[PDB]
Amino acid sequence: AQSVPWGISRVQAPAAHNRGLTGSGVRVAVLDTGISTHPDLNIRGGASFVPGEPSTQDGNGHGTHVAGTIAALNNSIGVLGVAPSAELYAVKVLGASGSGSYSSIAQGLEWAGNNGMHVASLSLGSPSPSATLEQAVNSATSRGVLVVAASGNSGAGSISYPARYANAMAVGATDQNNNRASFSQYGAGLDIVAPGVNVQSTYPGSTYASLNGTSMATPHVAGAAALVKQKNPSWSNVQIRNHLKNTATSLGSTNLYGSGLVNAEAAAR
Ligand SMILES: [Ca+2]
Ligand SMILES: [Ca+2]
Repeated sequence: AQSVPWGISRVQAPAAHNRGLTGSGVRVAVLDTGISTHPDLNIRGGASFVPGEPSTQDGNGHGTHVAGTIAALNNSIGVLGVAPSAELYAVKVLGASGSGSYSSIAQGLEWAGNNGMHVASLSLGSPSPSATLEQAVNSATSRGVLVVAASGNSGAGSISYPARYANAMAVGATDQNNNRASFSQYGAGLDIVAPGVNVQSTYPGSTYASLNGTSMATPHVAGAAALVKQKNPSWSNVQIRNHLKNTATSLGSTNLYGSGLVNAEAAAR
């Protein structure tokens, strides 16, 4: 039996599924610790930018979990992604420890723009800016990539980098009560929020796990962007971004939630 994690229903993905919008033909790069082979995922390819870890398999668990929120297959097992037919690419920029350099991240962004990705999902935020990171976010954007980045988990009233850059769509996290998760960074530049607490998804070892963080919120938005792209193949990254913000569910404070809660079914109708 397939279960639908609460965040998946919270964003109204199933209603878009019923209308035929599944992410078909949309290319999504997961910039994270890698993605492990799993019965509920279909990995199309990828690259590793982590010295010493040449494989795109996941040695941490984070990248596999993020991937599942985006595109766990719609079938009789496991979970269900926002965009179950999306074309998933594993872009390993974080080593098994869960950390990486500004230069491996930057190389992963360049990779996405150079290989025609439509969406790039970045889970890690840094407290300090990086001219290298900023260049990479701009380059991917000009090559038509929608860069979706986590706001960060410090609980502070300002957002991490690269989420803070103008060309990155910054995503915070809500809890099951639609309130701001305690750790979710907010403030200037926050574009939207999605579920980030108690998120069940795919995990190495052909299993499932629940994790918390802004990196769990991010894939919900990347997945929603893939449904919009499928519905509107001629739209640009900027059109998609603006349409997601415009169809988001207002939660109140723009400081805490930006445009509000992503709504996959309102964005894709
Ligand atoms: Ca499944
Ligand atoms: Ca931003």
